[PDB]
Amino acid sequence: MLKKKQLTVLDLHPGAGKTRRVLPEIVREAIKKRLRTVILAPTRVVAAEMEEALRGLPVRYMTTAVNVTHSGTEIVDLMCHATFTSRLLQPIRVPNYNLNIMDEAHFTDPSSIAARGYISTRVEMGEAAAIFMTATPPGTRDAFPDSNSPIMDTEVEVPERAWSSGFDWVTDHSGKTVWFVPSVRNGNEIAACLTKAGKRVIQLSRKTFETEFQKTKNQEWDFVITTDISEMGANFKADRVIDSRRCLKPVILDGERVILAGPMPVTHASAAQRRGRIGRNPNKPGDEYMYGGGCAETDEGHAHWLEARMLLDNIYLQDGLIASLYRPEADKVAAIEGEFKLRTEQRKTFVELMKRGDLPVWLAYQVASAGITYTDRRWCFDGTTNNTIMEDSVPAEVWTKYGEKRVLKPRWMDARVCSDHAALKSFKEFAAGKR
Ligand SMILES: CC(=O)c1cccc(NC(=O)N2CCOCC2)c1
Repeated sequence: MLKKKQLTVLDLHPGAGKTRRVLPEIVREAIKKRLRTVILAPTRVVAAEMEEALRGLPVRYMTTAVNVTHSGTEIVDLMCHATFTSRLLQPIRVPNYNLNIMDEAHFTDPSSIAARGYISTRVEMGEAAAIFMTATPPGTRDAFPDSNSPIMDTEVEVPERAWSSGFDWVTDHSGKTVWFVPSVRNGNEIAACLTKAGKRVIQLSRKTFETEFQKTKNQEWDFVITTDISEMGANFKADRVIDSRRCLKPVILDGERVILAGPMPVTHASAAQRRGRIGRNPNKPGDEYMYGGGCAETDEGHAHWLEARMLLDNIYLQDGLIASLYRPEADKVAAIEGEFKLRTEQRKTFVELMKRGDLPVWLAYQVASAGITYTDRRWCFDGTTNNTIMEDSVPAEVWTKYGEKRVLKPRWMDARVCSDHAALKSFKEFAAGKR
């Protein structure tokens, strides 16, 4: 695998040992061959699991998720997918790694897609080797891959709202269930219904994942209600997955606004990763996968691939050259390589709106490309009446940095800034000048 100009897809089935058995063998061989190596974890939770798998090997943990005193002599670096892309975008030297290892390489967040595009372009240039570790590479069509033990697959109507009757099988179960929902708001309603029925529920989403995931180890629970973030190498001691088989799709309308379309079917890759949370113990056959819909290739036209192009257009590669998306995922967007390349000061603004502003890539791009500076929040208030953000069926209001109460009416509307109470709270703080 370790030869320059090689990209290997390590596509062993979920639970086959890619992280705990194969990765340490790859790292030992890379160190023997003096390959400057990066290992990319999708989440801080996976970063910590990797430290355990790699313990004693000379690896530099570029993450506060691990508390280890480093020698200063490591040639292997470990960081999150997002950290890799972030450092490429910033005016910081990222080593030209000889070997690029991406764990949970199916991750479809924009920074992960961009990282794959940059890495696969360096490999195509003859500059580097790469290993993408995933059971479900891009365009996989198999929702039911092999497992460590047999899975009971059942197509069944799955509730997406509170229920009073007609789903006894949900609550009649005595084991532990991981339940994939399409949104935080949908999980909140199901979680409340289960809580009312006497169940112990933990909810996981991107913003809460590290903190709340620890509760799955520290407390007894009956259900984990999770969004798609638990597709990325989250492991549970569970005997059932309930899968809505639904997700939200960010869609850019008319180059002008982003909506969260759906819920709509998941991809085959997502369905396989959701299912792959169970059947992992060869000694515990008959784990259950209850699924409530079909699969479809809903990554086609999904904003994350256009956002990945916005990131890659703003990463230096060589002179004016621009990294391509990884070939198998390159048709998911209609985009011209370089169309989103920003001049130096607008690029800095773009980066800060993502890094400090915590804005979605698309929205950060609209603001930066309009020639607005990072601290200028006038655009949060001067949109059309139809861009009014609503909070409990009334227009959201904030005090501006000038001390004026105004309706939140952003010039560019991206549904991700108000997808749930926590998102809208964060965006209100942004509009107010509080970060
Ligand atoms: C984003 C982030 O957390 C980050 C970013 C850059 C560097 C590091 N830390 C290191 O380079 N390590 C670990 C600490 O002490 C020895 C060297 C962490």
